[PDB]
Amino acid sequence: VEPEHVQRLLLSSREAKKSAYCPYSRFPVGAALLTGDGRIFSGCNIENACYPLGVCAERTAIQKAISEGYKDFRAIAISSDLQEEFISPCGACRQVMREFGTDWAVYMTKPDGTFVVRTVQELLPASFGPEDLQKIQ
Amino acid sequence: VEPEHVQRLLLSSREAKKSAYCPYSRFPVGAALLTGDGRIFSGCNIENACYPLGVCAERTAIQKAISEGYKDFRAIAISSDLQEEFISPCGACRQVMREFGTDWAVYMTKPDGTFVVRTVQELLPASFGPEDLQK
Amino acid sequence: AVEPEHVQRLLLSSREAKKSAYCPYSRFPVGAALLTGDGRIFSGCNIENACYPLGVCAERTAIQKAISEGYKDFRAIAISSDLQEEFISPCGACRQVMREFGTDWAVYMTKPDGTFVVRTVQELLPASFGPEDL
Amino acid sequence: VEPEHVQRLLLSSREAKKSAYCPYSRFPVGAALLTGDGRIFSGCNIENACYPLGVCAERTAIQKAISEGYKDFRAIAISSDLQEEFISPCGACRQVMREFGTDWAVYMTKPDGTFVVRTVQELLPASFGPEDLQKIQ
Ligand SMILES: Nc1ccn([C@@H]2O[C@H](CO)[C@@H](O)[C@H]2O)c(=O)n1
Ligand SMILES: Nc1ccn([C@@H]2O[C@H](CO)[C@@H](O)[C@H]2O)c(=O)n1
Ligand SMILES: Nc1ccn([C@@H]2O[C@H](CO)[C@@H](O)[C@H]2O)c(=O)n1
Ligand SMILES: O=c1ccn([C@@H]2O[C@H](CO)[C@@H](O)[C@H]2O)c(=O)[nH]1
Ligand SMILES: [N]
Ligand SMILES: [Zn+2]
Ligand SMILES: [Zn+2]
Ligand SMILES: [Zn+2]
Ligand SMILES: [Zn+2]
Repeated sequence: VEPEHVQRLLLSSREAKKSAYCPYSRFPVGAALLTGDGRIFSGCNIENACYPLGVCAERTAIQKAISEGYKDFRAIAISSDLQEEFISPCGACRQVMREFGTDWAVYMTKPDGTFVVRTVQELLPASFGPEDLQKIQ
Repeated sequence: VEPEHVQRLLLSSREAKKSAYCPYSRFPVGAALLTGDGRIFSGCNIENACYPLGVCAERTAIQKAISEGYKDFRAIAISSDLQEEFISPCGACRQVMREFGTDWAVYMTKPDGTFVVRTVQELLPASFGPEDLQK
Repeated sequence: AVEPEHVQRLLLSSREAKKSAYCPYSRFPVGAALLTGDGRIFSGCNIENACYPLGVCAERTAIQKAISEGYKDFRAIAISSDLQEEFISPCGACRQVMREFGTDWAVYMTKPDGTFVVRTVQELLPASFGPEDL
Repeated sequence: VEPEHVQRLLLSSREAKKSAYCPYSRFPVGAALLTGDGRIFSGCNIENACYPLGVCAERTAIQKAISEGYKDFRAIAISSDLQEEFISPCGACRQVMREFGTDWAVYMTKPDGTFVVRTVQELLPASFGPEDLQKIQ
């Protein structure tokens, strides 16, 4: 709850929420992805007049990192305005996370700084993945 | 669910796989959803030249059912040609399933008829859902 | 473009489909109905999700239903909404899905009073990316 | 010779193509987004074992810009390995672009550097947009 990298994750995630583009849901979400070498990529949800075309904070962050060449992820924290609920990643974000590993941490936070940690494997058990298309050889 | 419906659901899932439009991945998937009153709705994956625009069998089936006024689901079965492993729903499909409850059954099968069952809740722990947007 | 009879049936079907719309978040109901080459009709409605990006449009619900039942030859698709002074137009993602199955078919963008504007898929998605690209 | 900003866009778009994560299609795509103040944001397609969960280069680039506070877009260029055919944005990407304006440019290129430029409006006529969702009408 207080290791340096945890503090960094929570602060960045909380800060990233400020850039959210969510005029439809008015539900801002921020995310901060921590890579293996210590770099942090932030993200926020970006909605669309046509709801299906919006994107979640977690994926905004992951897509940013990958586009810049980072594919080794250590952890990701998520922030929202819900004070009485730990903000949890939707199934779609869990699947994208899984595309890059099942062994990394997801910090589901509350505005007060408290949080619950679960791995991608735990958040997406018996996961569909690269193996289904026989891509691991 | 009733073994009578279980079998009908499992076969419906495989038959649906025949209509799959998947020229890009060449990975056909079929699904069949059983509603509270016994009606079954099936679906298949439908790809698109631009990959993100494709849709999964599970959601094709769920969307079909909802469009007909059915939102009470008891179970959903999934089928593919993957021999080495039970076919499981991707995270996106799990989230759509969750929109309509966490206590129902998901049948992940193999081409030989064997399968494993898990509830939506077990497939999507600590899930985000409608409650997050209430109050 | 097709006969006023098929157009009317498409019209009534999309409006009727719109009644099943699951849209508690936007409270913006949308209905759609498409006509296959052999004259069959398949309809759909938008179906949203707590996580907005996982919702689906009425057009794609209709299209996906038809395909799942073996139909891939489409002649026309009609869209209906509750917008009074706006012809409801298909979003870009729906146009791309429509394109996957041809560019030479009609899209009927209607208003609640039955008035409409019809354009081909090609006209709604010019210089489109398609199966040929791959 | 092309205007300075056009050369930058074309080259950045071509470069972003290298970070493409596309093991399923093996069809790399790069994008470069030019903002009103001159900053360029790049993107690449990032696929998923479950095809529908992938993202296009154009949205990867647009999401990166927005996540950092940039919504004023001037132009975006797309690059691919398709030698004889200008790479055009899919319909989903055109809708995301439209969320932030219809009067800006889209540069559809080929590897040799030649291109066709159309506005978002021209690529997505009679578009559905934020306006259709305004409560007062
Ligand atoms: N022509 C379109 C445009 C929008 N929609 C649906 O309307 C809601 C708000 O974008 C979302 O539910 C979206 O899917 C639709 O079904 N068809
Ligand atoms: N953990 C999650 C959950 C939700 N969201 C975003 O919040 C809005 C409502 O679901 C939508 O904008 C949705 O994308 C998110 O970005 N990350
Ligand atoms: N102009 C476009 C067209 C396609 N793509 C990406 O290419 C792959 C096959 O459609 C998929 O990875 C798809 O996202 C893209 O990124 N931009
Ligand atoms: O949730 C699953 C996972 C994957 N697929 C489909 O399998 C193919 C491989 O990704 C795609 O067409 C994808 O939609 C399903 O239908 N359901
Ligand atoms: N699946
Ligand atoms: Zn998500
Ligand atoms: Zn799926
Ligand atoms: Zn649409
Ligand atoms: Zn695209």
